[PDB]
Amino acid sequence: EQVKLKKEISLLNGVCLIVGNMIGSGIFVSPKGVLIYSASFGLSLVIWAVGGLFSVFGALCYAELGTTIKKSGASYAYILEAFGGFLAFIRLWTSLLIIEPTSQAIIAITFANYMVQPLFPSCFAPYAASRLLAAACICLLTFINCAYVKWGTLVQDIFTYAKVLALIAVIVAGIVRLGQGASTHFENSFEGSSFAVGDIALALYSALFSYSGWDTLNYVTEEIKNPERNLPLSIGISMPIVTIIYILTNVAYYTVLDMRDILASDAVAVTFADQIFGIFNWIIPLSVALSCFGGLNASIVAASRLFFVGSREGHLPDAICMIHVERFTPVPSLLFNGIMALIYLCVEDIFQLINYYSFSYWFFVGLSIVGQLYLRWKEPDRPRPLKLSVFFPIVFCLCTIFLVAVPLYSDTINSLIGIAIALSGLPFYFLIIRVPEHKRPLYLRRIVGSATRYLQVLCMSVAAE
Ligand SMILES: CC(C)C[C@H](N)C(=O)O
Ligand code: NA
Repeated sequence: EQVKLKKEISLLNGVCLIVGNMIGSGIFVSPKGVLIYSASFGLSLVIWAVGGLFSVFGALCYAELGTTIKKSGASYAYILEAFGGFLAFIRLWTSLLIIEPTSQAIIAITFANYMVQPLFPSCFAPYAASRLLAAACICLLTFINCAYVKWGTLVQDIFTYAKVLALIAVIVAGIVRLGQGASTHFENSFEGSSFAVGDIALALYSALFSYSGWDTLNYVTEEIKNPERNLPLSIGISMPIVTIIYILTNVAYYTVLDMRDILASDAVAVTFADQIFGIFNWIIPLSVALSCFGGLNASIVAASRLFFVGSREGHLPDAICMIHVERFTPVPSLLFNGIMALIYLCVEDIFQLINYYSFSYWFFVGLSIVGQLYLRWKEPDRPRPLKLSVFFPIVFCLCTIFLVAVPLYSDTINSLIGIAIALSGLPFYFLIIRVPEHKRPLYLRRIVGSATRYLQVLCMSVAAE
């Protein structure tokens, strides 16, 4: 045949990618970010609905963008199309240095924690055991995605089914508790509600942070069986599912747990399970583990394809595209991503890094949408299969301006450190990537070419063609 990443993604695989990467484990463990800043059950539910609506706006923007540009790499390929080079290398680098390795490593550590949780419910799980299970999970998922692409989509589908079945168990338990008559929590809700622009803005911020997995399928979009039809349809099938699941899962939590017994909880779903299931309360930490497995597989697929496209341009070394000659899977990109994710596992406290890259993440999303608006102004008659109204790009541009202005006045020093990360990768751009390949150092090209030729047959990868 021809060495090239085949399509090998259906509509169901796309819905499962988006849903498994958007749900994750922040609805089982910490769904109390909206409830802290909105002191009511009713107001927190309304803010969940409003955040879901604004995330639907952003996801419609990204469906339009993905059918317009049609290149893998969610915001990298959309900053590279409207803007170029600069601001696309920075985002790619940001994702390479901090965003993707931290995200993955944290998902792996959470998987390990909630795998060993049923036998460590009160005490702390060991640090070495958590890190070794996280490393084993990252290695297994990187290998499964290095073997075949259909294996990666299959694992994603299985563990997304597991996610939604656990969340449907939670939702059904909550709705049954409501139906027996013991509501007593929505009896007089909207009572302690805090109505202040600060606390409502922070609740909206937490809600919009909860839905952060709709650009997933925009990373693997050269690998969809019919992108012009399976990107918008997959996104518009996955947004209602995740929104309704979030709202109904919070309804279940609020039905069973009172506020006290829900803000002092280290893992809400777990408490919910301990309080309603009795024994078989271990189903929920196991389900958080399976949820993190699915989310980590989605993260690995997305990051591997982002680095594939990064090196397909002049940004990363052109030994990262390098599709496998007989499996048609990006082996060097997946290996590089897994190595970078296993390096961050050695960091003891790895959530300060979340605090480092929050602002940069939402800045790059907003810059992708601004690039969409620019591509609507410049080059208007460029082929657009989905030409949505200019209302969704504008509304989510404002919403991401808000999501980026919150961390720039709340924790202004961590956002500056994230900016430092990006423009600290910048010195690789003005001396290696900006210079033509023929005048850059002869010996450095020699070394890189030899290393590439020695991880070529090793990865059994001949890149494109
Ligand atoms: C999309 C993910 C990176 C975030 C996800 N909503 C969570 O469970 O925390
Ligand atoms: Na996102």
